[PDB]
Amino acid sequence: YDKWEMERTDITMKHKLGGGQYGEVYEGVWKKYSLTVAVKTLEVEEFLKEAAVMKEIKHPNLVQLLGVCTREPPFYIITEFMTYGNLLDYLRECNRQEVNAVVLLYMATQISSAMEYLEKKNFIHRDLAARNCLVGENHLVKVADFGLSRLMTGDTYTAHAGAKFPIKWTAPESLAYNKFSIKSDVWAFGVLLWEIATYGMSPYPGIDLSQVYELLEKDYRMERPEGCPEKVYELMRACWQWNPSDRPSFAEIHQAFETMFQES
Amino acid sequence: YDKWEMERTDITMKHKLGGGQYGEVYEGVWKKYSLTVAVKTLKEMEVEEFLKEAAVMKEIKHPNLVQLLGVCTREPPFYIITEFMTYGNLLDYLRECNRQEVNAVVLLYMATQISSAMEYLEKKNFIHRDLAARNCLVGENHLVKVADFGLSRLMTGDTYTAHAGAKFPIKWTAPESLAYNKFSIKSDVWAFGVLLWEIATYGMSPYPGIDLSQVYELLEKDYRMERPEGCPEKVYELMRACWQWNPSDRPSFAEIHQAFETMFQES
Ligand SMILES: COc1ccc(OS(=O)(=O)F)cc1-c1c[nH]c2ncc(-c3cncc(C(=O)N(C)C)c3)cc12
Ligand SMILES: COc1ccc(OS(=O)(=O)F)cc1-c1c[nH]c2ncc(-c3cncc(C(=O)N(C)C)c3)cc12
Repeated sequence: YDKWEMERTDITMKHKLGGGQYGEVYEGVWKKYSLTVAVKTLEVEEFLKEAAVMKEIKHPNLVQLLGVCTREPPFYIITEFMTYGNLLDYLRECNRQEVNAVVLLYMATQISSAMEYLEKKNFIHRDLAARNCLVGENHLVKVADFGLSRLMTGDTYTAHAGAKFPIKWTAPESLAYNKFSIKSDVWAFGVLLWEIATYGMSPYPGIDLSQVYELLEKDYRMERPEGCPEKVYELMRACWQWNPSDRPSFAEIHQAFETMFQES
Repeated sequence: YDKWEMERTDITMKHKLGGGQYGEVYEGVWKKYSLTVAVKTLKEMEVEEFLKEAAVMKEIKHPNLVQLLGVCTREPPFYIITEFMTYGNLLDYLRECNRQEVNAVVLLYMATQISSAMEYLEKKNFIHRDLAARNCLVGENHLVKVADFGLSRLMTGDTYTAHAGAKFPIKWTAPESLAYNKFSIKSDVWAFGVLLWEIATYGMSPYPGIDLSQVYELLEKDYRMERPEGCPEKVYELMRACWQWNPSDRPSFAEIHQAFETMFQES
């Protein structure tokens, strides 16, 4: 924890990144290494808890923590900077000849690797979506990891009373009972697969949010996107099983995508 | 897992190979067979891409492509184990050889072997994308094999578009690749032409003294490297054919290999 502490003065703050969609997150420069970094600034105990979790996280496809300023306010969380920004904008703007089917498989394989790691370490993500995935050089993809929750005892994590979720990415049991688990992360992953497959289209386009839960209850599911391989869509549908115990594990998901990626 | 998986303990590592120019590649011993092998390991290339390269190598079977022997992919550190080519890379080999031994007939033999490998990749819908003397390896009696880590699956005749910001070895790179990041078996043919030039000059650097930033401009105006000293006109014609501006005007590797086999046999 102390090894993570840095002086705030080591960093030159720049502009807020991502058009402000992530709140107080700024592009910054670590002067010593001339290294571009991402800096989130400051809710205190939650903030410190999240920094503490990020200290324990070590995976090639999870955003890597570089430093922390938790001695005095303003508080800082310093992480690596992903040059190509968030996956949603990236998909929307890319050359699809370059970012073709094999690359889409590659992205899914990387993300599922990160989630398999979290699954094993008894963490849950709770905000898996393309907007929260980042892209680096050579189609490298990493998942943003501020907000991970640790499962202290059971498989299920209960969100704070009155918490609001992104409805279109949120599993039915999470919508209904504010219960989250690695299986609700698997549901969100299914939606993320749909985002990838459509090069960043909005899920359930044109559908009333008030109807989403009931539609899901009565077995409505997004149709296979144009050009999406049938095996990928099968995985998508598996992720969207109504009963969480019927959804595949991230280990299974990652194995399947790894196989498809390697055969491509 | 499959027949390819082996225990890490089957292998004893020695020193890093090739002066480190190929990264984390080591000479090693497969203890069971007292066999010297080459081992590529992963310290920190993305993992999934590494594993995919191993997967592709499992499918490769040709006398002039480096043969995969085994793989360690259960747990880190990951290994790709292949046969070891005693004389190292073709570039240094050509530079350091006794040219009375590595004479004209041997140069033809080398081109024939390499073109055989590329004809095989062409048939099997793979592209190499980094053909050059530095990526060919030499064994006893002038045996040559093409290094095949990095192969990509691509239906022969289709185009692969490289990632934005990718940096290429400019002097080996086809004009459509330089300009538009487009690669195909035909860009491999272009690079093969440059490799032929490397062979004919015994490992000279191509486009000597020419500013890299101008190479593309020159190629546009139909500048091409001159015939190397001692290079037979037929071989130079093949070279020039490999460097046609339009990829579809370049010969196939089947055609190239047939031409070299004929020349080697007529020697
Ligand atoms: C979703 O990305 C993040 C969300 C929260 C966050 O706070 S944390 O430090 O406590 F984790 C950090 C990030 C984040 C870590 N590294 C990052 N690298 C790049 C970006 C980013 C996302 N979207 C757009 C931009 C951008 O404006 N450019 C690339 C120009 C940049 C965003 C991040
Ligand atoms: C281009 O050579 C390789 C590159 C990558 C690689 O990884 S892997 O996934 O395909 F295994 C393996 C090789 C490789 C396979 N067999 C080989 N045999 C010899 C050499 C080599 C190249 N250059 C110099 C040396 C050397 O230092 N000596 C022979 C002393 C040895 C290099 C190799």
